[PDB]
Amino acid sequence: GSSGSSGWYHGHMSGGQAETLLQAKGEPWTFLVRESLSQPGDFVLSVLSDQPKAGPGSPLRVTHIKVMCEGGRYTVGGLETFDSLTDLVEHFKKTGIEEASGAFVYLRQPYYSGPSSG
Repeated sequence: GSSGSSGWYHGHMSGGQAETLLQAKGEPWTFLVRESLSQPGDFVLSVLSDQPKAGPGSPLRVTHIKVMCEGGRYTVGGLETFDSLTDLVEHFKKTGIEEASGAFVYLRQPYYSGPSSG
């Protein structure tokens, strides 16, 4: 198929992992959906920022956007909700996300990841 169809769901990824995974790629503005192992029922949205730690040669920080699954609806803590992570991701895929540091983030492209790592 020319294009895909929502392929960010890595099933059940580990926060710490995603960080490394996303970093492994380095792709700036890269999000991915992963089930919260620590939080059964909820989910985490790790997005790769274009903001390095040291700069050139350093890994780009990571932002974990927790997903509050309440009332059969998902929310990142905002008034807006959703039924499926798709209607959520595809939603914030444009509006983007806002960090606490005052910086904003955007889900340019999802994380496909591969089988082998190293």
